[PDB]
Amino acid sequence: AQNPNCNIMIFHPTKEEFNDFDKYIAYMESQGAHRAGLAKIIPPKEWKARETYDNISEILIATPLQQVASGRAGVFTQYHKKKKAMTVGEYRHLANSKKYQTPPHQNFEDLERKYWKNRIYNSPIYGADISGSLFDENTKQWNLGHLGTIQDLLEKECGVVIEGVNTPYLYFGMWKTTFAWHTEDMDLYSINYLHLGEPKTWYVVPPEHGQRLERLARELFPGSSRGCGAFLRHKVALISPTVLKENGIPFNRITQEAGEFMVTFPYGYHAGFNHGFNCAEAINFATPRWIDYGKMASQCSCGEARVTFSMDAFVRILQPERYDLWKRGQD
Ligand SMILES: O=C(O)CNC(=O)C(=O)O
Ligand SMILES: [Mg+2]
Ligand code: NI
Ligand SMILES: [Zn+2]
Repeated sequence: AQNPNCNIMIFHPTKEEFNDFDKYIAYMESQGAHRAGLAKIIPPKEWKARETYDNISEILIATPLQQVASGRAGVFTQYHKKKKAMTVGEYRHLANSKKYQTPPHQNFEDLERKYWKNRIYNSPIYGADISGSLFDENTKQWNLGHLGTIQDLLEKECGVVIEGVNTPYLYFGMWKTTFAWHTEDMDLYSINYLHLGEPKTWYVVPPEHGQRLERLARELFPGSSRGCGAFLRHKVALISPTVLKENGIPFNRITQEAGEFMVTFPYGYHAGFNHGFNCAEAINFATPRWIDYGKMASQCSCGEARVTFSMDAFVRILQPERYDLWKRGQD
């Protein structure tokens, strides 16, 4: 069995290997990359996502989210308070302000210590989940707006044509902006490209151990667990690496820098934080190996998780027993 300790693997494809996205995902899996839940892909030196980032300041962040925490430093939830719209240029200036800027630090490890010590005492503002793309249309390799669609994958594997579309999302971050512990909708893959700016630190639980994280989460968030049998679908709970180590939960960590891709694999729980002003792009995708994970994915039916139009068909076709109850949650 390849990668039996479930370590995060880093890949350096050549330009020729960067042509065929599906084939390279399958290659990475042949080497055991999925066992970690997360892999890093460093593009060939010949490649670029676009020519420059000099002209992005007029993108609008219609609903910036202030991430307010509650709890203790290592075990907290966050809620998203909606703020007034601002441009990417306005948001960058805000991120760099004395109130929000990254503190002085020695190295990524020192910053990570500072994050876990101090996150809860601040409320950073995240421009998340903005439909759009920063890939140039002429970038033909690993262009996250030109991937094969999940609807087309389901149709190719299972024969059923379904409605829905699959487009990317932009994320504008600042120091302390946080992504809570989650798997993807329908336990899909994700791919995330860090276009610019400061790094993003990730934490990940191997898919084979995901239920260990869920059981800890039910213990640590006992009201939320009574409310919803899949409350990590709400994407609000944080658990620090120190707490995970104290409870014996297997995980790994890695820092993504600008110009690098990360892939999350089906049922790989992940969480993390931004080091400073940055912009990432991400999208879900599927492969043939995903189908079995999609059929087994948990679902939130309490009403909180409320998701995209395109998840309807995935539930309806892969999880017909759950469909009725899930859809009651969405209406
Ligand atoms: O970058 C972020 O805030 C969160 N991204 C992801 O969870 C992802 O790419 O799957
Ligand atoms: Mg612009
Ligand atoms: Ni994710
Ligand atoms: Zn729920």
